Amino acid sequence: SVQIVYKPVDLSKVTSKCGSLGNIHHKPGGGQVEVKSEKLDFKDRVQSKIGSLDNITHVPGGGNKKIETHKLTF
Amino acid sequence: SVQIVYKPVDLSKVTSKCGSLGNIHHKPGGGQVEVKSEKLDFKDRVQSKIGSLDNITHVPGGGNKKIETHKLTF
Amino acid sequence: SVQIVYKPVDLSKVTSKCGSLGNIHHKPGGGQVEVKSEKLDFKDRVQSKIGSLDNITHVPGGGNKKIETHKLTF
Amino acid sequence: SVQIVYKPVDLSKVTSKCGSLGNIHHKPGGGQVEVKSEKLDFKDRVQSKIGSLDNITHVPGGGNKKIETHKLTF
Amino acid sequence: SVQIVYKPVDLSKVTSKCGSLGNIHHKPGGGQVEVKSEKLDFKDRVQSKIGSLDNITHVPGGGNKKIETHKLTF
Amino acid sequence: SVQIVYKPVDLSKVTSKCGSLGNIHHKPGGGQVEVKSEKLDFKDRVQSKIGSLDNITHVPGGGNKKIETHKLTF
Repeated sequence: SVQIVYKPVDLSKVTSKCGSLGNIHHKPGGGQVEVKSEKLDFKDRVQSKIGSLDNITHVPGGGNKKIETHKLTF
Repeated sequence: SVQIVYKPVDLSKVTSKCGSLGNIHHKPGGGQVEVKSEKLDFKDRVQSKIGSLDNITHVPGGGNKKIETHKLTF
Repeated sequence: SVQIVYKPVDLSKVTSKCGSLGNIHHKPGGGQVEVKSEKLDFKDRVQSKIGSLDNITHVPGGGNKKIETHKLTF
Repeated sequence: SVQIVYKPVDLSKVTSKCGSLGNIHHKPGGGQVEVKSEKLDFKDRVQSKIGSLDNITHVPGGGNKKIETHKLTF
Repeated sequence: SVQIVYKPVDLSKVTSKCGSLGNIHHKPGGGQVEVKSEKLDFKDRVQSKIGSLDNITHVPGGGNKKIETHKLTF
Repeated sequence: SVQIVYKPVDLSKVTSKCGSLGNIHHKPGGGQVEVKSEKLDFKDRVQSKIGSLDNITHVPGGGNKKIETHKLTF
């Protein structure tokens, strides 16, 4: 006979406590771009991007993360 | 017989306490770009990216992470 | 007869405490780029990147990490 | 008096047996070419061929040639 | 008086047996080429070929040639 | 008086047996060729070839050649 009994337990206090968050990006950017091309002749899937500025700003008022995974296999 | 009994137990406090925060990027950037290209002849999948300022500003008011995993196998 | 009894127990306080955080990046960047290119003939998958200020800024108000893993196998 | 009697026989079994016969040509790459030729001044007959990638792929389910030759002469 | 009585015989079993016969060519890269030729001045018949990758793949399920020759002569 | 009676016989078994027969050519490389040439002044018949990678892959499920020759002569 085979038996499995499986009971994972968590009590977690994953937290943050911020008294005053803040962020500024003051007068960023600038810069010319040129791209010039001839007979580029791609033979499979392409992606491009072009530009003076990219600005991924990501500012959570607390941004905590919890990740878990339970498996079993006979 | 094959008995298995499995119980993980966690009590956790995973925290950040932060009396103030701040983040200033001030006049970042500038810079010209040129790309000149000829007879390039790519033969599998391409990604390109071209540009003067690429800012990425990830700034949580606490950004704590808990990552866990449980397995079993025969 | 086989028996396994498996009980890991944790009480943890993985934490941080900051009186006042702060970050400044002040007038960063500048710098021309040129990429002239000719007769390159790439036979397989390509990533290119070109640019004048590539700023990944990552500033959590405490950024604690806990990483955990439980196994069993026959 | 002269006579020729010529009575050849051949009964030969000439065979092959196979299973899962095949080919693969995953991504033949060829390449870039250039033929900046000048003042070549050919005084007699020419044949030419130019290209990135030239292929022959020949796959008979048996190539079992039987080839013969017979003569008589005074 | 003269006579010839020529009576050759052949019974030959010629065979092969196979299973899972095959090929792989996987990403044959070839290459860049260049033929900057000048004033070549050929006084007689020419044949030429240029190119990055040249391939012959040849895969008979059997190649079992039987080849013969017979003569007679006064 | 003359006579020739000529009675050759052949009974030959000629075989091969195989399993999982085949070839692999994984990433053949070739190269960055160049043939700059000048004032060559050929006085005679020519044949030429140029390229980065030249391949033959010949893979019979059997190669079992039987090759023969017969004569008669006064």
